[PDB]
Amino acid sequence: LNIKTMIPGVPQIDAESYILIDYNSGKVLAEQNADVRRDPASLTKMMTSYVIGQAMKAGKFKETDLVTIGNDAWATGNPVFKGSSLMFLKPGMQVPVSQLIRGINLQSGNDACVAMADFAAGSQDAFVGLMNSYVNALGLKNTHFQTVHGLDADGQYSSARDMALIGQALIRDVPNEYSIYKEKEFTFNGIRQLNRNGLLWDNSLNVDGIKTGHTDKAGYNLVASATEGQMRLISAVMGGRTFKGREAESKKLLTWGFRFFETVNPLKVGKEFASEPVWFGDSDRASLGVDKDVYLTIPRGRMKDLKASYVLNSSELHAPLQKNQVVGTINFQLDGKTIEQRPLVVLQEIPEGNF
Ligand SMILES: *C(=O)[C@H]([C@@H](C)O)[C@H]1CC(SCCNC=N)=C(C(=O)O)N1
Repeated sequence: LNIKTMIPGVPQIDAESYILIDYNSGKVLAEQNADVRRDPASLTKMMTSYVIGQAMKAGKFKETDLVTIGNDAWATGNPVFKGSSLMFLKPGMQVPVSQLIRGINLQSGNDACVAMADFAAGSQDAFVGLMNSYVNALGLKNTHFQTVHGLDADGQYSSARDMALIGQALIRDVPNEYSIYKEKEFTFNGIRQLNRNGLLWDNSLNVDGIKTGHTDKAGYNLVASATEGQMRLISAVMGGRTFKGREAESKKLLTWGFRFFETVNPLKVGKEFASEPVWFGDSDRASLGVDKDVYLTIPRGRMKDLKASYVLNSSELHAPLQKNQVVGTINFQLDGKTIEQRPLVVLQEIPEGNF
């Protein structure tokens, strides 16, 4: 019992805040100061990429389309860019979207962000409006953007939790955009540029994202995501305190998560979990399940011990029953205790009887 019910100790993490979540279940595996508002620095570009990804998903433009660079995206024409990561765009260049988005995602090019913001939304301010609209849509409680890149934004902030949630949204909602993050290099204007995410080259993990950020003000920041088998984790580490820990602290969290936790998928949408009699219907019985795939994160090795059962909201089911009508709750249990609950819904509509 003692070894089965063990709660693992969390490694010490040399950073101001962090969080470790499961991508599929959303379970928070470990956290410290995860809601404290901090300078996001280049992590802001995750939201820039999310907006671009949404626009591309919507067919607003495609990767082959040429963007004509304007004055505001001219790297050496705007001292706000001094000492920052740049693609080195000049006005009059005609650059494919594919190249600009790799400038953003791999190189953290601040100039590329401006070029894409104007192309996608007409102005930087309108683009930032979109970024903040998605902050609202994603339910983020501790995030606000002022810039398309992270620079020159005194009232901009995010948090470890919110940055992990933006990472989750990238992978979930804009998978074609997310797929770019694992690319180790791209070439622009005859120069090869390497992805800044050093973890991509760590053989011991399968890291395929997401974004790094450093300013002297924000410290060292990293949102990472890695997979092992069925399982995908996302870590966000903000205000990393040393150069030597910039990838090491995140690696500590990810490796710890895979060692102690596992993700299970006990039920898919549309598959019967339970059946109940129904009154007044065109069928004698209601087929019951979920309207969203169930993922649970549990201690590693406890999968065989997982039990499921359900409760019903009402004594009797009466037709008409709508598809996806909520009629109860599924309880998932370990060691006799409910650890997770999901809504139990009608899978196939049952109208009133017609004879
Ligand atoms: C993001 O956090 C900044 C961006 C706002 O400029 C970039 C800069 C760097 S490293 C320094 C590059 N400048 C210099 N020659 C990073 C990084 O994550 O390493 N992010």
